[PDB]
Amino acid sequence: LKKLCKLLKKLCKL
Amino acid sequence: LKKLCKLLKKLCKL
Amino acid sequence: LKKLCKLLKKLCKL
Amino acid sequence: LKKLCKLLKKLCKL
Amino acid sequence: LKKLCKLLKKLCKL
Amino acid sequence: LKKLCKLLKKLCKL
Repeated sequence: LKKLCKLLKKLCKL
Repeated sequence: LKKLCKLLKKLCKL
Repeated sequence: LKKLCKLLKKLCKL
Repeated sequence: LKKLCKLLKKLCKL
Repeated sequence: LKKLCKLLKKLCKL
Repeated sequence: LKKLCKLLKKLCKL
């Protein structure tokens, strides 16, 4: 869940 | 689901 | 997109 | 896909 | 978040 | 992100 959320965070920041 | 998937597709254009 | 990412942010903070 | 959906389900327990 | 999670649930059941 | 987006695309094939 920590890894998925950081990827979602990167997806939204891009 | 059509709208959501459209938005996810746009996110995945990065 | 802005709304979706705000929701994903909240989901991930929960 | 099975792991991702399991993670999404967990996220959605809020 | 309720609506989004209902959509993600539907996406994951397929 | 490439892997996550591939999974989201497949999920969106429904």
